[PDB]
Amino acid sequence: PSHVPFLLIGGGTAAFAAARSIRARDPGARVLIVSEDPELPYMRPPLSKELWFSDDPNVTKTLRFKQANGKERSIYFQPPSFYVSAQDLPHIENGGVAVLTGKKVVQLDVRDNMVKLNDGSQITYEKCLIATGGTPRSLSAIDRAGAEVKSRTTLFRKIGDFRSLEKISREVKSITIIGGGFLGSELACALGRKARALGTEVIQLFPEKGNMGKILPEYLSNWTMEKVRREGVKVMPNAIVQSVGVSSGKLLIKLKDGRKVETDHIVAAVGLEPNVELAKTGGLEIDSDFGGFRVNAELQARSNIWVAGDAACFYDIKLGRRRVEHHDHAVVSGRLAGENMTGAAKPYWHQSMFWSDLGPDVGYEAIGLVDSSLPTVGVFAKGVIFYLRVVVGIVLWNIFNRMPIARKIIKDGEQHEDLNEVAKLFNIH
Amino acid sequence: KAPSHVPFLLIGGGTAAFAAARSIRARDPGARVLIVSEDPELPYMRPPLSKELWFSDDPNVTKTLRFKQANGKERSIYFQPPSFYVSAQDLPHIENGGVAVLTGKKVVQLDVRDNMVKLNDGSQITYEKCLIATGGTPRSLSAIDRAGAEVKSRTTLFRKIGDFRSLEKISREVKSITIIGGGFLGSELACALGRKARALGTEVIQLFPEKGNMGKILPEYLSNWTMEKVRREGVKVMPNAIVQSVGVSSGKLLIKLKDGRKVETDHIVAAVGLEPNVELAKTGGLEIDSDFGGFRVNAELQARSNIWVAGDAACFYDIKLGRRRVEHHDHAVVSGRLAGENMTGAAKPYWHQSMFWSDLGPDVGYEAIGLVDSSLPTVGVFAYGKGVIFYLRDKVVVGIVLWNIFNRMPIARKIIKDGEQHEDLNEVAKLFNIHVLFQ
Ligand SMILES: Cc1cc2nc3c(=O)[nH]c(=O)nc-3n(C[C@H](O)[C@H](O)[C@H](O)COP(=O)(O)OP(=O)(O)OC[C@H]3O[C@@H](n4cnc5c(N)ncnc54)[C@H](O)[C@@H]3O)c2cc1C
Ligand SMILES: Cc1cc2nc3c(=O)[nH]c(=O)nc-3n(C[C@H](O)[C@H](O)[C@H](O)COP(=O)(O)OP(=O)(O)OC[C@H]3O[C@@H](n4cnc5c(N)ncnc54)[C@H](O)[C@@H]3O)c2cc1C
Ligand SMILES: Nc1ccnc2ccccc12
Ligand SMILES: Nc1ccnc2ccccc12
Repeated sequence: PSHVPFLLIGGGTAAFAAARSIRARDPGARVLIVSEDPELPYMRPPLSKELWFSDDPNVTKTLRFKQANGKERSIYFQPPSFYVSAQDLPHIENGGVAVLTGKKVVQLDVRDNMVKLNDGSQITYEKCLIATGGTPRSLSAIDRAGAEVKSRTTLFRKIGDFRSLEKISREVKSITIIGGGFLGSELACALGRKARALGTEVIQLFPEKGNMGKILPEYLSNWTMEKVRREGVKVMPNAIVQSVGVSSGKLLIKLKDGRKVETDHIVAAVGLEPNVELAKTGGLEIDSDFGGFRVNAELQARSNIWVAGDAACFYDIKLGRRRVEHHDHAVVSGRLAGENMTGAAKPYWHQSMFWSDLGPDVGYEAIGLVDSSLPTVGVFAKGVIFYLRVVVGIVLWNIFNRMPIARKIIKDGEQHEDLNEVAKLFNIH
Repeated sequence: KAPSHVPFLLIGGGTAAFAAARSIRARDPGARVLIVSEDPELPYMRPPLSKELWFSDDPNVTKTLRFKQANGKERSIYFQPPSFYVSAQDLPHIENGGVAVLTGKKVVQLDVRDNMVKLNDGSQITYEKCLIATGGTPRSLSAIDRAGAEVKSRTTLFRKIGDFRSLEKISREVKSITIIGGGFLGSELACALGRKARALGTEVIQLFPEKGNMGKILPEYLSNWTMEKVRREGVKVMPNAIVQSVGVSSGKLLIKLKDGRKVETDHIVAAVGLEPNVELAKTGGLEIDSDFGGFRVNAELQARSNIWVAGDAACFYDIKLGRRRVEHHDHAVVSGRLAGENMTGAAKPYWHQSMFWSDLGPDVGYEAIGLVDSSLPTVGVFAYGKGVIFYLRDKVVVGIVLWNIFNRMPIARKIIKDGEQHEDLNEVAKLFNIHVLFQ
């Protein structure tokens, strides 16, 4: 279309949450999502968890999974029928939400409230959301290596990466994951389960002393490393890749400490870069400290431009400036951006949580500023870890259905005299 | 006195606030604008307080607060006479609204959620659109803070009309005044007191830690040249001076410098920078900028949905020059005018760069625009009686200083805007009628 009232750039979690939010407050709204991916809006978390533990061998085609509640669900937020076509968006009665797949916004003219797509077409808007997310980072060693190495290295992010790596796990005998964070540790447990039935190998190396060394205290990270290892993974901590090359057709990873790792495929899970290409042409400020588009407490960048999701560096009136890369944050902030695009003028207030599952025996939820650099106070019986600066972050270890309590402790900002007494709020005695 | 609700609420009664009120009224005929000013004066301009009012031929200038401009026409220091304003009590009723000023009242609390403010007297005012134009407070030296009350009683922080009247009376009473600070304010007051001191035979000292006046603004060779011009105005300039302590010796102030020198004087004027007034950020939940200070606002000077910031207290995003905060008179006008337009739906970014100027006597006057910083690499082209100094970043001119060259600011504004990578800056100097120095 040549003009649309609401234009959401990017077709991910934040964009979909905004469309549902705009339509809820403006029942007649006409929302156009522009997505460079060929897929309709889908959620990522199942790509590294539930889709790898499915009993259906057609999961690669169906993209369905059983949730914690047991009910089966699709990875997509809505079926295609719930959307309208971009051709009909300006005419359909009571508007709707359209998605323009396979199209990338390459230029943003803030002055004329216009965008230019990769195919030359131009679209003007009245309100606009930037929800571009981010691109996976790559290691300098894989960049400085040959093309044979880059071709045998996976950057896990999209549905295509899940299908590509699932096929690889059924073809080669050894996969090495580089990265000890959420993505690396979850993929290790997933490939470990698959590797147990085939007798194959799954290696995970990272520079920290343990899994989630940057998130969890050392004692809990070390326990996590054992949980991952018991899933069939060969975990190699304190590993800094110096170089990577192909030797006799086999990948050879040379670590700075003299160790060498022979493997068939590499998976790089070493962080995320916010997609801020459009800041240049748009004259939009980016944040030098946290990266991403710099927006205020209401996720607003300019008069008619908001930013949500992984790419949004926002001002938390209580926690300070920050940028979050969590699924529930894209939902909360995407929903908030949609409301503010319809006049709500509301600041980011309801904190978003994140979670991770490392096998069937390890699952935790977290909220707020969770950083191993902050001083921690862990209370275990299952347990809870408090992060301090007043409680600013909480990690619930195998404790579920208690997130509102954690969200309330951080909100109230009390100076607790005994956190062991606070642990009773999570049923720890 | 103050109404319970006003459409437009401007916090602070200075240059940015007045420029916004005039801008709001020009774009929104009939608008109702309430300025809240803790000062007792109606909005007035500051530059004359350190310049034209000290060179006036009228001996009643201290009372009239009028001065002759460069064009020669006489005018008052106030932006408008009282007749231009309406009273806050009548602001909600007068036909086609107006602009009211609530003097002697300070906004002490800001509730962004409820679009409400609380004044120091407990009264509460709700608004639809709000401008924070609080400016800044002069800084004080730690040596003057650690000194006795006798020292604090004879040390002036120059900012308001009261400080001009207080220091003008002092210049006619004591024999030695010492200015601490080598920037614009210190150097302009030194030239002013120097003129007065020549007719009275008194003394004017100016000490600062830099090697010369405006050492942070001008290259070293031009700062040194300026220091000599200031000295020839009757000033005893002491560069490379770091105040260690201050005390009273035989009833006279005694300034002990870290390098062993001592200065005996009767009165001190501290011109050592400005602190943005960001008191209201706490209650308002408004972000302040850790690098440049002030309220952090975007290219449209906006902080939240219905709150803008302009003037000295506004750290904004310059789409061309990057994030910064400016403390210039013309910037308060430009940014105040820009905030006013955006408070009426304009949604316009800071684009037209503001200029600043300074006069150091009758034989030294310069204009400047953009990022003027002595730390940046400079390229000066002179004919130092006349010339232009270019400030560079990424092989591009980001700031210009016109030295005794006037009526050519639009040309400087265009060079910075176009962002060309000039091969020969001497050819660019011809655009300023100059027919070469690196620092
Ligand atoms: C495998 C995986 C597992 C995860 N598991 C969890 C989990 O268990 N718990 C958790 O809390 N979080 C998890 N996350 C993180 C969560 O998925 C992210 O926080 C979330 O996807 C962020 O949504 P977003 O809307 O900001 O961006 P995205 O989901 O990245 O969507 C952005 C979309 O915009 C498109 N785009 C970018 N630039 C342009 C442009 N110029 N024009 C058009 N389109 C453009 C991108 O292609 C992408 O399609 C996981 C992420 C991954 C990849
Ligand atoms: C003596 C002097 C000479 C100058 N000469 C020049 C010059 O030649 N060229 C140049 O470019 N610049 C010059 N400047 C700088 C220029 O004056 C400033 O940039 C300008 O005054 C800034 O305007 P402003 O509106 O941001 O703030 P201000 O003029 O400082 O106005 C702020 C007002 O708000 C009031 N206020 C603050 N907080 C509150 C509150 N909570 N509630 C109510 N009221 C409040 C303050 O009391 C003050 O009255 C000079 C400054 C001075 C002091
Ligand atoms: N489990 C997760 C939590 C937060 N961010 C993530 C990013 C990528 C993969 C997994 C996660
Ligand atoms: N001439 C000036 C320019 C900018 N700031 C100033 C502050 C005080 C005095 C004079 C000036």
